Amino acid sequence: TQCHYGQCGGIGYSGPTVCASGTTCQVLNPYYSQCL
Repeated sequence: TQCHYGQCGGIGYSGPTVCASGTTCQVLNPYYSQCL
C-alpha cells in the first residue's frame, strides 16, 4: 500500500499504486501521481 506523499503512480509506475485509506491518488503529472 502507498503512504502519504508517496507515489501512487502514473503511467508506468508498477509499485504501490493503491493509496492508504485517508489518502487519495492525485495525478500531478501523467507519470507522477501522489497520495495526498
